[PDB]
Amino acid sequence: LPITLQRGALRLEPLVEADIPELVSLAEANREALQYMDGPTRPDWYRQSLAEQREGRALPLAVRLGVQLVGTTRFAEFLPALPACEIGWTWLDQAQHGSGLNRMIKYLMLKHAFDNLRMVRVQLSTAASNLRAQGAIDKLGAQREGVLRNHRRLAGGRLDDTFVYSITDHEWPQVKAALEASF
Amino acid sequence: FKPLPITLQRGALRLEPLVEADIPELVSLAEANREALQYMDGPTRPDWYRQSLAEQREGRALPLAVRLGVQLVGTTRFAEFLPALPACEIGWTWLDQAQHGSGLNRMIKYLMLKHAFDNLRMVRVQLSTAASNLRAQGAIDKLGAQREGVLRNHRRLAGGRLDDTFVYSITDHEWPQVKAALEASFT
Ligand SMILES: CC(C)(COP(=O)(O)OP(=O)(O)OC[C@H]1O[C@@H](n2cnc3c(N)ncnc32)[C@H](O)[C@@H]1OP(=O)(O)O)[C@@H](O)C(=O)NCCC(=O)NCCS
Ligand SMILES: CC(C)(COP(=O)(O)OP(=O)(O)OC[C@H]1O[C@@H](n2cnc3c(N)ncnc32)[C@H](O)[C@@H]1OP(=O)(O)O)[C@@H](O)C(=O)NCCC(=O)NCCS
Repeated sequence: LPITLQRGALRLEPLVEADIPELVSLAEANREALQYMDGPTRPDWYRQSLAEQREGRALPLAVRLGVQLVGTTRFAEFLPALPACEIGWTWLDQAQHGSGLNRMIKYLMLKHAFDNLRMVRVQLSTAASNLRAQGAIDKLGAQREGVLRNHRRLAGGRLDDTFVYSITDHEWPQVKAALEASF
Repeated sequence: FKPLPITLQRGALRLEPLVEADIPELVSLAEANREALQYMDGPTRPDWYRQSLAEQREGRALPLAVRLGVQLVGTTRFAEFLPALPACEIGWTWLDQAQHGSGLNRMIKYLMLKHAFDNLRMVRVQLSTAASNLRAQGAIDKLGAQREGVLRNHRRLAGGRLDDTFVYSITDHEWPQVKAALEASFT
């Protein structure tokens, strides 16, 4: 079920059709930053996430900081029987990199997955080539679970492997603690 | 990317698209094999089968009935399509116990892999099973798939226990050697 997540001027709100033109314009200005992701520069990647939201299979979000739309992120790949999900499909306008915005977003999202939704597992994933997102996943305290070969494309169409990580419900108290103490 | 509902065949073996008509018969057979199926979540209830047909109605699965001449002997599936690649998983396989150790599992994956790589032009086929499911890990190892990771709290077993998942793959580059080995094991 759709949620708005907020801390002060930071709002994560369900993605809507009206957000798409601006996200595509914002992604063009960040074209090079988005090089390890396939889709975010095209409307179909956003429309796909809203299709899935309708089918109860994703919760995509618009990231707003004050008045300004600064990116997007998503819960998806639900495993209802566990429950489990993945958090990802995140990009942020590059003025926000290094700011702590990503850590805060991930803290609000994990806190929802574990404290409210009762997830037993949360997966995070990124391209083998994406050294920045890897560092950022590390900093969360997610543990690497695997390397999936020939599992993705980069923005220019090149094939890449995926690094897969997770946080389990047992690890979450210490993950929560560690993040909160970095604020 | 549009995988269509194909029949695969080798001699008296056919893999034919699963239909609703198959499900009563599959459910009774799985019940007969209840304990062999204990590492899988759901194959003894009709809903597991309709869920696959529903996914198929969406272009998200290709569920299959396994037949030896006219005998129904189990089920298997292509699913988790990654259209941009293209890639999929081959899985959700169970055979009747009389066929355990007959080489039927291997011939089934051989037909499926040939179709994935040779017809659908996939760059990756994934296989996965419970961390507890040693026999399946053996058959996967035997196919020539390389283990890629262990995913924690990633599944439930037949009685609802949480288990991890071992994840494997065969890439398009490994396929020829895998094919060669499979072909040699049959012949
Ligand atoms: C992935 C993303 C959301 C992470 O947010 P971020 O604010 O940049 O992340 P952080 O700065 O908090 O963490 C990145 C860490 O990796 C390290 N790092 C940054 N660039 C690096 C590089 N090229 N090589 C190795 N390490 C690098 C940094 O040192 C930093 O850690 P530090 O604080 O100890 O120095 C963001 O960078 C982004 O939107 N990228 C563009 C789109 C994308 O690739 N999406 C991610 C796919 S999941
Ligand atoms: C999984 C299944 C389809 C495999 O077919 P199979 O005929 O049983 O497999 P094979 O005999 O070809 O391979 C089993 C391999 O596991 C290993 N092995 C055999 N028995 C084992 C055991 N009980 N414990 C650990 N390893 C074992 C060996 O490598 C063996 O190969 P071998 O012929 O060299 O001895 C079948 O067991 C089945 O339908 N099981 C129930 C459903 C299920 O668990 N689904 C699998 C989901 S991926």
